[PDB]
Amino acid sequence: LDGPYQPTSLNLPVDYWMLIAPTREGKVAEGTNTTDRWFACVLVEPNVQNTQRQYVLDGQNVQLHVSNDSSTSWKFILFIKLTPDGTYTQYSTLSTPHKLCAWMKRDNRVYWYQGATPNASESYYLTINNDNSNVSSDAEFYLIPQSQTAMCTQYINNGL
Ligand SMILES: CC(=O)N[C@H]1[C@@H](O[C@H]2[C@@H](O)[C@@H](CO)O[C@H](O)[C@@H]2O[C@@H]2O[C@@H](C)[C@@H](O)[C@@H](O)[C@@H]2O)O[C@H](CO)[C@H](O)[C@@H]1O
Repeated sequence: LDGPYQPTSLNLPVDYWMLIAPTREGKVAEGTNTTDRWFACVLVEPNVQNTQRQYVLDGQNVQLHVSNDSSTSWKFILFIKLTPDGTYTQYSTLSTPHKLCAWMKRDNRVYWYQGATPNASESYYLTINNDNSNVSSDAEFYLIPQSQTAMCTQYINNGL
């Protein structure tokens, strides 16, 4: 567990989980290959009835629909658009009272933990084909090597 790192932008090295620790509901982080994937994760607090919320994604205000029917778990939602003028679309969610999410660049992909703790797992990915894909995090984060995926899984499901 290398960190915390302060919010920043980076060419996230391949084969590291970026375990992100946001402070509260809102945008958490964005990333892109600049070609055909612009992705973002947002965090929704417990007890949110279906609604639109405004996020600044790719520099622009976007109204996205969110909900969280848990009274204890936060919900991370992973949104992806495929072109600059496209639509950010929900692909995956992670429900967790421990407030942590993680993604990793590996195998020409970005892997992402999804499901509901305490058996969330790294079962979603998108294809990026760009090992220099850039990530900008508004939150503190940690780096965990892929060799220690089992530990990242432990932290996702139980906190630090
Ligand atoms: C958004 C993105 O980059 N998608 C890739 C991705 O899509 C896969 C992947 O998300 C896995 C994760 O478990 O789930 C599916 O296999 C998904 O496949 C895509 O979506 C489904 C609904 C089908 O329409 C399928 O034909 C489609 O490929 O990886 C694939 C390669 O496996 C592509 O690279 C997508 O663009």
